[PDB]
Amino acid sequence: NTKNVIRGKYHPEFLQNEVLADIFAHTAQTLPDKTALIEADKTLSYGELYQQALIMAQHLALKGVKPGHIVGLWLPRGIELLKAQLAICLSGAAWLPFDMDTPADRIAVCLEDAEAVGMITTDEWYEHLAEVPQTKWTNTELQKPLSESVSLAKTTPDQPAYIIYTSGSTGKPKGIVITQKNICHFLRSENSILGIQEQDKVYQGFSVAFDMSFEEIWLSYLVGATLWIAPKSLVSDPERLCQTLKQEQITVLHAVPTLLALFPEDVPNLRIINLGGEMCPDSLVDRWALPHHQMFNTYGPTETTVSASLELLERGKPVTIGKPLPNYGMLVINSERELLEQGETGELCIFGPSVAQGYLGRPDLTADKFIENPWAMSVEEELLYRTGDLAKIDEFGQVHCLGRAD
Ligand SMILES: C[As](C)(=O)[O-]
Repeated sequence: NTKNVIRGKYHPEFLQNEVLADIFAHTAQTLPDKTALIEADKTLSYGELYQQALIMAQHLALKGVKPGHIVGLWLPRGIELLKAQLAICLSGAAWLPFDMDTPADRIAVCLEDAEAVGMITTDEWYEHLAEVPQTKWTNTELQKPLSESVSLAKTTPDQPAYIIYTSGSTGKPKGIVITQKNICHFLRSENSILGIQEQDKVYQGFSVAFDMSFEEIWLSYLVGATLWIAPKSLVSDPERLCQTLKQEQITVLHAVPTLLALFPEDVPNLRIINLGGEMCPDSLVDRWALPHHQMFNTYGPTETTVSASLELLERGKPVTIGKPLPNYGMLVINSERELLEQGETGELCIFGPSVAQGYLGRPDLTADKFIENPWAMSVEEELLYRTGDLAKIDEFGQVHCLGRAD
């Protein structure tokens, strides 16, 4: 028995023999006529989005894209960006998302490092990529009519689903490889607690280069909710966003605390508020943890798929990172990879089926940061990711972070 290893709830049913394409295809075939995406006054249904992304995927297959390949993604916020992401997904390949403000040289170095077979962009933005050697396709040319149907090879759970390169890093590139298994499990695990529903209308304001975009997009895809895609102009105007959320009857908001703290008024019809990025300050909890709001705080590194722990915020309750997500787990070690007794301070480590494959093409660093778990109780717990954060375990079984080890 041990009180120095904290586990999320035990839900083995969240580990299915599935890939992202299966989740989306299920939703699209089950709710073909429900609105999936909204961009300004433009709407697209799940069935329409599915068929268009399928045509794009068949075009990708004709150009040589196959399961396991990596395809870049660089488009403006809107419907075409999400459709291109889905097109890459349905072809069986993994996508490399680039923020809208990524410089071309950074795109080049990231595509080279990932050995990407190509990337998708727009006709307008195509001109800005003279220095990129890799093949570049436009969303327009991938949407032309096909003369005959192309069969798409299926990807498998062990294959990559996407690779995250830290947007805004000028240092040597470090690609984090997330597998289909990682992300499918994460989606089911976190939604078992958040509870995004088909009736929800979800704000989509994060760039696809950031983890929380998944919580906006794919959680929605999981249950068939509708996405309202914010334009670039809106993302920098908190008052205007606060009003837009009311006018459009948005019910789910994923955001970071600093953005929420800049809202002048309450947005009463927000069912769910998921705050990632940083721990929520007490004043903001007192301001927004109202009876008609379910206010959450998610913590977790990119290397363990989007999020690793989740806390329900409530007025008067001190803020913590909460407990691990279902089937996730956390423990604490010292400088020499030894399990610490409850109460002692050390490096926080995370395990579970959502621990990433590692860093792309950097096996030394991967082996230094992804280590064997001598205390695993199942095959899904055999890999610890070392967060680099100091932490200790409360006398109440709660993890408390204490800054960085450096
Ligand atoms: C190429 As290396 C030392 O980051 O595994």
